[PDB]
Amino acid sequence: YEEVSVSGFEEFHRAVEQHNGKTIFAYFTGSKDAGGKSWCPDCVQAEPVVREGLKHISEGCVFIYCQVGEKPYWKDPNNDFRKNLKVTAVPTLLKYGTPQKLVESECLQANLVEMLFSE
Repeated sequence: YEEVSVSGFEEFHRAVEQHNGKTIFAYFTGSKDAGGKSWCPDCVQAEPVVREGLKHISEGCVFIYCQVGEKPYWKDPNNDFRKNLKVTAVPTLLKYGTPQKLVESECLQANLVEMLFSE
């Protein structure tokens, strides 16, 4: 699998367009500041679980690690992630273009994560 790391909606949209013909999995998480501090506790706890699940991904897939921005931006009800992708909580693990998605505490359960990356 090939990983792509992006920050913000613009970069995300760009990344998906360049892989329009591949199975895409996207992980939406809070951004870390210059100091490396994360405002989303659940995101910090879930990342290692999601990445461990990557060992189960089927060949030929794409994984997009997406930092959505700072807390004030995420809280804005009009931000692009909420309005365009219907992502209303972080962390969120989504199989792009499909209904399969895991949210918040679901991202901490290895079984659920594995089942999403499997097929």
